[PDB]
Amino acid sequence: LALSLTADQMVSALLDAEPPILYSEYDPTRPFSEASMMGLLTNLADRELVHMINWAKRVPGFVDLTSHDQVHLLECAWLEILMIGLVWRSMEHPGKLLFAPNLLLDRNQGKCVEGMVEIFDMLLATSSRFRMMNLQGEEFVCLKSIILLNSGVYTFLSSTLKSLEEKDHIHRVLDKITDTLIHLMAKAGLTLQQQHQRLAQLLLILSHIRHMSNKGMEHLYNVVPSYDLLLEMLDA
Amino acid sequence: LALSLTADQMVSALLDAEPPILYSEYDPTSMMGLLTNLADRELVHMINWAKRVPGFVDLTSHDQVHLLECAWLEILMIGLVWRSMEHPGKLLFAPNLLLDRNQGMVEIFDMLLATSSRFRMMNLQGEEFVCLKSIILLNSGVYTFLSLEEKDHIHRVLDKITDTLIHLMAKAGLTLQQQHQRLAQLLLILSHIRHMSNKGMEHLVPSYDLLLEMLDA
Ligand code: NI
Repeated sequence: LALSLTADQMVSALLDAEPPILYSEYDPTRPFSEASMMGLLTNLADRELVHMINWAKRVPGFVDLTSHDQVHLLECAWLEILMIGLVWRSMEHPGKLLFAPNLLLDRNQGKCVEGMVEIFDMLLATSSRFRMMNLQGEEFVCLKSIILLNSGVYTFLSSTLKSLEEKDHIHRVLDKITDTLIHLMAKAGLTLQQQHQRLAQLLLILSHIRHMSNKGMEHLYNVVPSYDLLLEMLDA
Repeated sequence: LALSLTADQMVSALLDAEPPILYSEYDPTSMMGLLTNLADRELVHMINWAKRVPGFVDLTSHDQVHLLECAWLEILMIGLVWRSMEHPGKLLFAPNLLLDRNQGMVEIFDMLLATSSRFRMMNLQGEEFVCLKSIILLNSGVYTFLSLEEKDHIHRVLDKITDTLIHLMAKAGLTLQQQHQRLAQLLLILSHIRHMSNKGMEHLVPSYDLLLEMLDA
């Protein structure tokens, strides 16, 4: 069904799939320790992951894949998706990151846990970049869907006829989301040149999000969701 | 002048700046020794290649070093994927150093093979390749501060390379829809190259000061 959707049907489907805004654990002890703020962030992320899977299952084309391929897309993309959500939430709070409505953190609280101010600075620069570009909500949901479908696709096996069918399918859906982004920009009134340029600028920011996600795992070096956990939530 | 270049001038300039394909040191008639020595010599060519990317030398030396520091392994890797594209299942590190999976950390070499396979399926063209390599150079470090004038300039050059890619595809006969779809497909592969670079880096060298002396000289 996904490949039959027009651009406006794709946008509406992506807007309606958006997950809820969650709150941080209420009234933690402030100031934080390294241990306590990692604890609040982990608990927030663990609760967001559940709604991430519900969102994923509503991204057109995602459910057509095997459960195994779905779990690998989520394994590769989950932190990037959490991060892009954080960046989108933070756009109108320059210099700060809005993890939840009740957990707004500035740069110098990032210094709390070792290794995290560097990622805070990158997250803040991405939020400024999105503010610079006047990123639109309809563009943001297309980007988040691209992250989900693209980040793990290069890891499909190609061993079998099916694996090529799975990976050709993802690329067809990614093509449709590209078409949808372009359609939104033409409907805004951008010229053809401006459309191609904005498309490239948005997709190039996705390589920075991938970088920050990689950087974050590396400073971390068992809080990442396991295959079995992601599979069980997918089947639930 | 970089902002005044036509699409055909951008491609010409990048094609003319392309480094040669280097050989491994083997003499007959260690794997890392060989790869390190190869990368060592490719980096010397990379620095002088970067100075010829339109708009790059307009930046302060500090910003030039910051971009090279962030992109050097991505650049080596995209060069390897390009070379290996017509050798399915193998990585052509050099014409005399062609390795298969067994000879390989293996994870990165599975990822490199998947990238080469993707470029093969898309019939990636040499003119598109040089464009993508320059995008890696200019884009990988820009969000890490490479101030405001520098960042704007870089974005105007990136917009020119976008125009160049679109022009190439229009001249190859692609429809407007195909042009934007292919642009997106090529740029999404850069996210995977960034990931392979990060992984290789964290499985494990040129410092900030090394790159600046190399680029001073
Ligand atoms: Ni796995």
